[PDB]
Amino acid sequence: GTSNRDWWPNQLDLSILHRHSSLSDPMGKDFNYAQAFEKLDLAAVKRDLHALMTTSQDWWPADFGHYGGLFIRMAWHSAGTYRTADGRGGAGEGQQRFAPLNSWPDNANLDKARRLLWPIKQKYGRAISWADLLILTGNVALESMGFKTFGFAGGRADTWEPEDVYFGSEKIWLELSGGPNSRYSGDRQLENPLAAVQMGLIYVNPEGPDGNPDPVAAARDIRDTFARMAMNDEETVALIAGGHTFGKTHGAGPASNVGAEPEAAGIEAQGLGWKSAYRTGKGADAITSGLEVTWTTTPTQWSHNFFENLFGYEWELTKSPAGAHQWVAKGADAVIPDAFDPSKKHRPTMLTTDLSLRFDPAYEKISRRFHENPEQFADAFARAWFKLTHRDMGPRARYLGPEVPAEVLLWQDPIPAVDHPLIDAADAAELKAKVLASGLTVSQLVSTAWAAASTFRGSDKRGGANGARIRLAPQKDWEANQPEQLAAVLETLEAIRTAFNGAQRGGKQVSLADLIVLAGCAGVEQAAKNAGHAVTVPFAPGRADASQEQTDVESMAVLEPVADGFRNYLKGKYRVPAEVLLVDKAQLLTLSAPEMTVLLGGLRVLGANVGQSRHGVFTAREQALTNDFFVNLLDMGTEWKPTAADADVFEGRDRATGELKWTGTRVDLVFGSHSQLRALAEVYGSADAQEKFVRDFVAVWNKVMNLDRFDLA
Amino acid sequence: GTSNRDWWPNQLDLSILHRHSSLSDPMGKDFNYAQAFEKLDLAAVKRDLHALMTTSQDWWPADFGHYGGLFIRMAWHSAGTYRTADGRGGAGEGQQRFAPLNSWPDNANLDKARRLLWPIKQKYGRAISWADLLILTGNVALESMGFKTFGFAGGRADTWEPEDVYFGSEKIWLELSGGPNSRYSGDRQLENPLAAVQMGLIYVNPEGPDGNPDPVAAARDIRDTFARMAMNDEETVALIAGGHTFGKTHGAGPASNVGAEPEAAGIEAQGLGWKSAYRTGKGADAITSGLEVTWTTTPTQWSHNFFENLFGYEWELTKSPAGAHQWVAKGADAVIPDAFDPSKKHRPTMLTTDLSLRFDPAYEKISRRFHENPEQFADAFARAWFKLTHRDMGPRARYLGPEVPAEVLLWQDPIPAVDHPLIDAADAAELKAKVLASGLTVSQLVSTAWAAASTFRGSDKRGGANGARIRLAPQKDWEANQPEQLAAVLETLEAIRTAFNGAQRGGKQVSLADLIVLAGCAGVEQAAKNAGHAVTVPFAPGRADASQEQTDVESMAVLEPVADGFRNYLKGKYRVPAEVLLVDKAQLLTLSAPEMTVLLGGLRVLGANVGQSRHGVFTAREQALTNDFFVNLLDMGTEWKPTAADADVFEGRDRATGELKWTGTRVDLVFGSHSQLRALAEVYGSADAQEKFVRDFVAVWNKVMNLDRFDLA
Ligand code: HEM
Ligand code: HEM
Ligand SMILES: NNC(=O)c1ccncc1
Ligand SMILES: NNC(=O)c1ccncc1
Ligand SMILES: [Cl-]
Ligand SMILES: [Cl-]
Ligand code: NA
Ligand code: NA
Repeated sequence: GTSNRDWWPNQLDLSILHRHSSLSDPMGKDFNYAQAFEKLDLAAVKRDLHALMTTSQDWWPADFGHYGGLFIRMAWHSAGTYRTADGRGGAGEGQQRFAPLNSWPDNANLDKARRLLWPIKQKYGRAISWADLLILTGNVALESMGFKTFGFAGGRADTWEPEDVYFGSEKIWLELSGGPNSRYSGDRQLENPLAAVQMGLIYVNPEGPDGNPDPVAAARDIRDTFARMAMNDEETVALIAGGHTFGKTHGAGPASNVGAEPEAAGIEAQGLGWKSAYRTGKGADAITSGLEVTWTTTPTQWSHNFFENLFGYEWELTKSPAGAHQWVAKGADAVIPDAFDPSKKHRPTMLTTDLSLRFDPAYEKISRRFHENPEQFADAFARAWFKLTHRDMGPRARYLGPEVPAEVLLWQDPIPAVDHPLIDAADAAELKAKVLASGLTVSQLVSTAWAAASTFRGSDKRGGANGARIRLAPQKDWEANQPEQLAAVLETLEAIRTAFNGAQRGGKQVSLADLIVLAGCAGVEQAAKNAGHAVTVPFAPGRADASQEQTDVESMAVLEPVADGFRNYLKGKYRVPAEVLLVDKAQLLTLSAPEMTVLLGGLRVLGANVGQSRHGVFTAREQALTNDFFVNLLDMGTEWKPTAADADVFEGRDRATGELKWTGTRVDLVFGSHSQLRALAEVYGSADAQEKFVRDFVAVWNKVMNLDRFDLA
Repeated sequence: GTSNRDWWPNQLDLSILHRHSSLSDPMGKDFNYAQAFEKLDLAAVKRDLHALMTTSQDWWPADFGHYGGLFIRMAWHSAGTYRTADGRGGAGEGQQRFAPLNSWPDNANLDKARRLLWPIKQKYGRAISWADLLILTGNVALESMGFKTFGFAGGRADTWEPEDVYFGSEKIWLELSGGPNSRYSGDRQLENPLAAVQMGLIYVNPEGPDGNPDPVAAARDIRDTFARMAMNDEETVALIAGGHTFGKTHGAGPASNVGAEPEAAGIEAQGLGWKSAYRTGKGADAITSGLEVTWTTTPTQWSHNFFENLFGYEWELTKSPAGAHQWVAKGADAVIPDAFDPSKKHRPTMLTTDLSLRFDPAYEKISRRFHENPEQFADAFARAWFKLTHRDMGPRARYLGPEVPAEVLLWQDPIPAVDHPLIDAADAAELKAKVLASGLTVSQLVSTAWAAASTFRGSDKRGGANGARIRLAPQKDWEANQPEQLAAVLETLEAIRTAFNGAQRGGKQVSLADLIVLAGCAGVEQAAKNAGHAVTVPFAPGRADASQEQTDVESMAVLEPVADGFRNYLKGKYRVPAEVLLVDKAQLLTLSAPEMTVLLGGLRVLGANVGQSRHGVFTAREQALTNDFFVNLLDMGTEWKPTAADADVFEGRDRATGELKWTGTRVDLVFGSHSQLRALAEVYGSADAQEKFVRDFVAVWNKVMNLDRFDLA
């Protein structure tokens, strides 16, 4: 059956904005996962999970009698899809149970691990999500095997369909670099936003870069990919050595014995895959990665044996029974237990990427420290594991249940608690009047609040106006934020703030974070008034101001907008067309297509463009909130053509006279081109739509202003 | 960007069940189109449209100074995608303005026609849909040129995204038959559910079958395709001759002058396409089909000159300036006006498919009658035009506005007016008790009501339990309806009805259509009781009983279920997997994936399977409403394998012992295989879900029972 995607493969795809509708969700519209989880007996779940660890099922027998290693890998993979570039991936949506992740080569036999968990899921039902359960199971596996974890938070609501996530353009699983859809260019530069070296891997190739078993070169790919997943050198060494303290790999026979991945398997396989024709196809005979490495002398107990082995032997390159490159310890005795046969033992073995931890000079120093100081290793691993598994959960207000760590961590972008009375409706009116009397313009107020609030992305729930981090490094210096204009607005607002706070009694004060947002609302109210509409914009106080020292400048760098179609901004020239980047941004902001449409048309006429560009400013009454953008965009009296100078900029000329009327960008004109977008523009460009436009614009403005307000949830 | 669709191109696609979410709709949740339309000044819209007919725009100059012909083609194409096999296509959702239809070859330059309508759309806004406006514009064109139409109904609400519609498997536009994805097999048998001869055509090729200019052969394709669009010979001749009384075709130069269709054009084209490099690219120079035919001496006035020409000349095969086969009148005077030059005239011309109306024997007799009696021609065309343009609108209760024809037409599947008091809640409870006391079983009651209600399809809003047509030919003898069991149930219900109606005073009575639905509700309530749960199933009275004489038996044939996964029924062996046919049925029933999942699991345990098959009956308490289907489906203690006898039937055996527990079909086991469906099954198979299951089942049951109840809208 030929589809629109087949006919017009490069056309813009809006269906990513209409994922996660109430249609696909089996839970009622009023279902609140947090409330369900708060009533969960978490301690009872943990007991059940502890019992599961050593209750082997014959259809996938437990290595060494203990599933712990398998479940730690499961949880690590759930979390390890995360990318700092867009915040997409991670454990926070339980997407491991959907395509494509349920069927990635690197997730082979984690279908078994998830199926082991079904009885527990079934028992507790809606009170624990799959997303929470995968991580909790990893925690309990660690605990069972003698490692005390740093904490756990619930609150990852299940999702009910696959995410639309760009994982790369290769058409072959595991394709090596330099092919027709290569994710590498230049001096092994990995394309943004990707964080894995090959399609279907979590981070790197365990044999080495493109399969070449050079631990030094592997270490470069590790560093790069783990950095792109928010981990530094210390964290990376702690995690890899920590993980590989447990369990084993599986490569008992050739990989050609392994059949279809879950999404390709027969209906009778009931959601499982990689069925193996090698011997019993499981347990002693299992084939997962194709490697056959067991790292420690006690694979089901926390130990200090990973680094004893790493440093205590010299390593010889060898092959697994499936033909994969791996390393074996020169001259060693057979001291590593077999997973199934008590009369067999093995020599110590390592992956190429384990050897990275010794033969990369920077990792070597960390590895030695952790070798000599195992309590530092233990602490670093506990902290990194918590971080890995909670990275995408958002503000601490979202963390549920009785094991949430009290320690506030820098990577959480923390926001101070509010310790004083908030401003009320009268105070808000008074502050808005002051803001409008200062001389700040509609354009300045709307631009500044948009800049502050629109850093939020729902993928990892980072960013937003809470914290007033727009006044700090690096946000205050971002080109899109118009640093010089921004400094002047913040100075005026700081003065208004100081004078209001000065005049209060009791504890009462207003944060700059709130006043930024409030002042934007005032700008919108004023724009509406300029257009003859009497409008109040909703405002919710309670934001607090974070310090510079509470704001990791390096980690904040990934939130910088290099494309923001809502401000007609593009920082450079990219391969992806700007209207694809607009829809991507709308998705991160949680906007539907109608919300995207209304927001953009409003912001254009309010003066939110970077540099006060005229592109898409299709009105003769700028800073008045009207539907002019739509009425003028859709006017057939104007003809559009790309410019000689720049084929990404378009001139709109009167059809009859040739006179230039407007200019616009791809982002502006797509609303008059794309057949679904133009249908939405038509609604808002109709003669009956002025009040609808205004009211819908106010609603989406407010929604953006509140995106990070999990304190009000 | 590689997607799930690319990795697993044969997996089941559920997103068709989640179109038309509130997310993609720009209108508020309370928007009621009917209410907006009922306040439209229709007469003022018509005056505006009348003026538009003769107000030429220089970007697409009007042929002969009148756009009427263009708009009649536009409306005919809006309606002419319709297929009786599934009720998909037609004008009723305004889908011409979205992909792929906005860009089909046969819809070339109707982008111009829709753009001409923007000013009027913009003026009246939400009070007239695009879907209504396309048809109304066709009507006003006809009216303006002297043709009295039969009527017009409003009520087609706009839609906001493209439908998912199978239009064929060819990967090349207009591909001639016999390709690798040929829609023809055997002796030119067109595959169901298609109703056109080539990909991107409305019905047939105007040059002749696969381009071969033989009017006799062409007539075979005309008859076939028009029959698949619900039109008999008389209707077909009336429509084609009627339409081709007006306007002209466009083929002024070679077709290689024509550029990209709208979905492939540059952003600057602002939603238009087929930009032509031939001379001015428009007006006298236009290229649309590549044919250059003008049928009558008065293309802007209703006449009987199509038939005067068709019969009054002999016809010679010739070529247009674009190279297309067409016909010219031998030895004729130049009597046909030119569209732009008043000093030029032309000989009469015809399409191959116009000559079909003379050289097919059966068409010839109709065409002669219409030639000799143009008043019969006018009436037949008006009736056929109404039918064409309203075929997919559903029950007459949906028809809005002041021009709805009073005459009731057989093709409308009419339902008699109710002229008496309805039963109340006490009466309903009394009837449910009587039904349960008769000895009719849960299985019988549920199966009968399902059979009655589940003929509804939202594609053309035909079918449903209103009418009690299940008691008439042909429904009463459809194999899926279990004719012998059905007859016994209907007899018992008719006796209950007669006794209830006999005992009433004051005109109150219950229709059999209502009692069938009510009896099913009693079944579901009793099943719940059997499971230990007291529930009330909602029930709305007001259905009426249609007669055999009010039921077109041939037209009812397309509503026969040949696949109904909800009753585990497949009438034969098909190329399309049964789970794909399930999802197709769910879509026609307007179900989401969760609704589909709940409905199916309940029906299996209530005994709704045709022939009392045990397939998928995963319970030991049949005729109790429980979630046993899900709990048992998802039990990892059961292993599934296809049978030796039949690869589409599966045995579930205990994993440990090999004991046979269950059997199932692909439709049953897909819920344990497909990763999105299994996630939904999990929810309903959890230990906290019995009350949720019952409540959601009751809700979707009620929704199905009410699908055709536009009398309650
Ligand atoms: C350079 C990064 C890494 C590479 C290349 C890597 C590679 C692998 C491979 C190939 C396997 C064998 C899969 C199989 O055949 O069953 C494995 C197993 C495992 N990895 Fe890693 N890993 C990495 C990082 C991590 C991290 C960060 C953790 C956890 C903190 C972790 C924990 C595990 C565990 C527990 C197992 C054993 C699974 C079992 O016992 O069944 N790994 N790893
Ligand atoms: C066998 C069925 C039919 C065939 C093959 C057919 C074919 C065509 C073609 C090839 C054109 C020229 C397109 C262009 O170059 O602009 C055309 C024009 C037209 N057709 Fe048909 N047609 C059919 C049925 C109908 C029906 C059922 C109607 C209306 C009741 C209709 C009304 C028209 C009108 C009004 C035009 C003139 C468009 C203009 O003036 O711009 N046709 N037809
Ligand atoms: N790919 N997933 C996202 O981009 C996303 C998910 C949830 N809220 C916002 C964005
Ligand atoms: N293609 N679209 C349909 O089949 C349909 C549309 C609306 N309700 C039910 C079915
Ligand atoms: Cl994601
Ligand atoms: Cl459709
Ligand atoms: Na994420
Ligand atoms: Na339809």
